[PDB]
Parts: sequence; C-alpha cells; structure tokens
Amino acid sequence: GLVPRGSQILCVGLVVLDVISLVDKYPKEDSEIRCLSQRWQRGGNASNSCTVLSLLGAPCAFMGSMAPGHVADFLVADFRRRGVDVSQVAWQSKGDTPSSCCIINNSNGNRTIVLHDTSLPDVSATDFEKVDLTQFKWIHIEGRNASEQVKMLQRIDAHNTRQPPEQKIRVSVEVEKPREELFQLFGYGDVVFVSKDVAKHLGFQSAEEALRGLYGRVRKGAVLVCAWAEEGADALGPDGKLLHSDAFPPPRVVDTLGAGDTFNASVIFSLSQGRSVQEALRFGCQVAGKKCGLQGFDGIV
Amino acid sequence: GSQILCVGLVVLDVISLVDKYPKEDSEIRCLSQRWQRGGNASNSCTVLSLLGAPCAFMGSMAPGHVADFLVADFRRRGVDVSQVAWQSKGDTPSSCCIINNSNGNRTIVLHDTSLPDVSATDFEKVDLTQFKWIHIEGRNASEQVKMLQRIDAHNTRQPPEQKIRVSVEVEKPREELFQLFGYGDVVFVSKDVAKHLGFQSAEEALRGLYGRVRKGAVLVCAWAEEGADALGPDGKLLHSDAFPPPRVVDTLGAGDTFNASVIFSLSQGRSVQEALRFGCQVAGKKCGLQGFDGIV
Ligand SMILES: O=c1[nH]c2ccccc2nc1C(F)(F)F
Repeated sequence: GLVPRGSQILCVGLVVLDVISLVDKYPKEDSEIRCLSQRWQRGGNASNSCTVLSLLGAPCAFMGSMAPGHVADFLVADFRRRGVDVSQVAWQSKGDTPSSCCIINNSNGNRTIVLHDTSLPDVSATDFEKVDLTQFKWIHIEGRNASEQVKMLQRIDAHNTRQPPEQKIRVSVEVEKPREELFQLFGYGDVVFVSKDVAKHLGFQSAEEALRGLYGRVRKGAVLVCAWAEEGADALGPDGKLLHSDAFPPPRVVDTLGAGDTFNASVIFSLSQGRSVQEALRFGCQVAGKKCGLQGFDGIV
Repeated sequence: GSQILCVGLVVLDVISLVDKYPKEDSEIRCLSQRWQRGGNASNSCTVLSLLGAPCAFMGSMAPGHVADFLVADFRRRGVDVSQVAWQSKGDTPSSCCIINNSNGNRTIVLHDTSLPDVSATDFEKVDLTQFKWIHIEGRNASEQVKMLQRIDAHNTRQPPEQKIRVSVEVEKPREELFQLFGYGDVVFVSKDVAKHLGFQSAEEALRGLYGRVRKGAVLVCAWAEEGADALGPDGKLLHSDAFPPPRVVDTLGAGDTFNASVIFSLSQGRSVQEALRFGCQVAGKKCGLQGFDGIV
C-alpha cells in the first residue's frame, strides 16, 4: 500500500533462519540425540536492525535476497510479526534461502555453528536500480558484496544531488566482517559503523585506536562509529572531537545475539530523529544494554 | 485387504550437508540445505509408496504451516493421511540433521514437541479390513501392546487367507519397548538396541533375543555395512551381504528403507532370504543418493 514520502528507514542485507538447539552434551557423529529446547529465529544483521527500528517506533523496510519456499514463508511471517515492510525483497529464481543450524552445549555453553550455504545470490546494483527511493528518509547497508553495494551507494549520491537539503536521504554503512573487499565501503555513507572484530583484525586494540586510525578512509563530513562491548562506544565526526558513551550493562547477561544490531539501529534511529551524535551514542548504548539482559528483542523499549 | 499401515512418527528434518563433521565450538559452512519429511514410519511410507505399494500413515500431527508441508509431501507421494491422529495441544516435532557428504553419516538433534502419541483409543477408530500389513514403530509400548492385542483379536475372527501380517520395530534402547518382542510376525531390532544388550554381531543378537518373540515370528537385525540377518522358527540363520554404493553420500533413513523393503517383499510372498536380500539392496541404493528419489 501507500507509504508516505521520505518516511521509512531501509535496511539492505542478510536474512537467515537460525535453528538453535540446546543440548546436554555435544553429539558425536552418526548419533540420534534429543535436545532440551529448540528455537526457530530470524537472524541477519540488516534483518535484526529492522526488528529494532519497528520496536523503536520507526516505519521500516527490509531489502535482501530470498527464494520462494517454506523458509522464506517463516521469515516473511516473522518480519510481518515485527511490523517490517517486506515489499523490497529480491526474490531469486535459483538458490536456497539462508538457514544456519546452531548447537549450544548446556554444560560449557559453547556454540557450534553450521553456516548457511553460498547458493543464494546477494542483492545487485540492478536489483537496487529498480527501487523508487522517495519513500526512504535513511538507507542503511550491511557490507556484503562491496563492488555491487558501491554502485547502489553511488545511486543514492546521484539521487541526493538533485534534492533540496531537507529531502536528502541519509546513508549508513556497516563493515562487520573482516574481509578486504568490504574496506572500500568506508568511503561511502554519512555514518560508518565498524565492528570490534574488523578493528582488531586491522590491528587496533581499542575503539579510540580504530576511530583515529580509520577516519582517513571516510568521505568528507562523515561520522565513524565503533562499539567495543563492555567499553561502551565511540564516535568521530569531521570536527576531530572523539565522542564516547559508557556501556549500560544489564543486572545479569541473558542474550548478546543481535546487540550490535540493536546498537546500530538505535544510533540510526536517534540520528534520524534529529539528535546529536553524542545523544545517539548514549541512546544506542542504553538500548543495546537493555537487550543483553533480555531473551530476544521483546521489551527492549 | 490391500493397503500397508505404518504407525509411528512424522518429523520435519531440517538437513545440512557438510563436507566434514563440525568440530565442537567450530564454525563450518554447509554445501546445501533441504527440508525432508522424516520420522521412521513416515520414511517407511515414502519407500513403500515408491515401490508401488498402497500405504497409509497413522501418527500425531499438529495443524500448522509445518504439517501443511508434511501433508503436501505425503499427498505428492500417495500416502493415505486419513488415519492421522490430529492433536490440538503442541507443535509438530522437528530435527536438525547434519549429513556428512564424505561418508554419509547422519547426526540427528531432535526436538520432541510433547505432542500426545497415538493411543489405543485413536487405533480402535481404524477399519482393519483395508489392511494387508500393519507396521508399528516402538514408541508408547504399554499403549501399542493394546493396539497389537486388538490386531490378534481381528485375526482370530478371520481365515488364514485374509489375516493381517504384523511387524514391529525396536529402534531405541528403552526397556519399556522390550515387551513388543513379543508381538508381530516380523520383529526388527536395531544394531544400537543389540549393542545395548551386550551383543557384538547381528548373529549374536538373534540367537540371544529369539526366545522373546511370538511363536512362529521372524526376528530381523540389520547391521549397517555388515549386511543383515534373520532367524525364524526353523532355527536356521539367514544372512544377506550389503549392497554398498561405491560412494556412500546419505545414510538418513537407510534403516527405514531396509524395514519397508523387507515388509514389501514379505507382503508380496517372497522368502525371508529374498526379503532380507531386497532390504539390503534398496537400503544400499538409497545410501548413494540424497533423499529417496531414484531408489527405483
Ligand atoms: O550404510 C548402510 N547402512 C544400512 C543400514 C541398514 C541396512 C542397510 C544399510 N546399508 C548400508 C550400506 F553399507 F550399504 F551403505
């Protein structure tokens, strides 16, 4: 139906069906064992950020690859359940909709993961060329297929060029996996989110070290953001003033799965609402903190 | 008396095909993913259907989007879902299956959804005149014995020409299930049940457990790559070497393929030797393929 002009936040990236099983002891190959509990969860960075923005009170839309089937059916119903607009999905004729199987040992708490197959093609620049951008006030891209995502990001810059400053689409990028191909995405977006893993792999031993060491890579006037678990988060703008927020840990830590995604979405939300980078770092840390003492995303606000 | 009835589980098998079994706390990526209609009695229905045998499934199912897929698989196959004991409380069971492509080993992490099992009450509603054979997957032993007694009673009232052949499977090493040994013309005992009783071969297990079977019953024990063995009233051991494929890619449901093919051959009046041999034959073809298409 009718989405008002420049009203939505779009998240471009991965959706996956995570089957999570809790077991007494790790299964030995060729065995038939019974789990304590089993959960079917909708995962993926851009998918999780959508759930959060819906819960935060934001009209939001997801854009990722899915193949028609029963896995896609569960995921779409979950998106819809979290009030996410699913009309921009790139429906693929060939490939398997991602599904990862996870095994949690009730004993040592260790996570054994069997990642989804590579069969499904990622969203292309041509798939993206087809999108009428006027309904989006902000577009967020989870770095995956950088070459292609660069063309998408050039398109938003092109769109923006012919628009008044009050009708310009704000853009954020996320470099979460420590893969070389992605490091070119640093040059795009008004807000750049770099992870602890990417920073550590690049050498940096802290968020100040990362932000001071990678700010050169950003486009003129961009804000480089880094969350460092318990150390809270830092942000660095074009003024050179390193901003910081201490973490807001929960009384006890329940589930940290999707905490960075909660951080990203909350920062995007705060900025989209006209708040300062400092007000936004604080908001992000408050919400990502509340989430960690919760099972899933129910009651994060 | 035409159809073959299978009593037991139906489970959604969420399959991931790996090149090597994952190490604890590791993070491997699978080659392919698939959903499959699992559960022992359900797998046996796929096989019987494929062998051209009119069959039916009776098991507990919760209406939903999972069961809708399962029923669409049964229907695509030709399995009579009419006897499904539909429940209201709970969800349909589901399992995570890691299939090692290199050797075909299958690791199953099962989620049993508390779904109430098919009871003697559900079974009394069944018209036993359409059935040629009845196979029961050892689950609620005390409850299934009542279902078995009901079949013997129908048999006493019928000529040897129109009697129902009955087969039982004891797959899990649960002491409740040993009562089933017990009933039925054919009794399938798994290698894992046999090992859990101190037996180190299919021949050992048969010589040991035969005393526990109904008078005139055939006790059958498959032993993976070591083939299968059988023992009847005559006290003569029957053996069948296996039919391994050059490259073993999927052992998920091989035992159910064996059981169903053994039932199929016997239902068609072939000797226990021929049936043993056919079971190994079909279980072998299946191990070289992913799933069940192309086993015939
Ligand atoms: O691995 C196997 N598992 C079986 C399980 C039951 C009956 C026959 C089987 N054959 C094989 C194989 F050796 F032929 F492949």
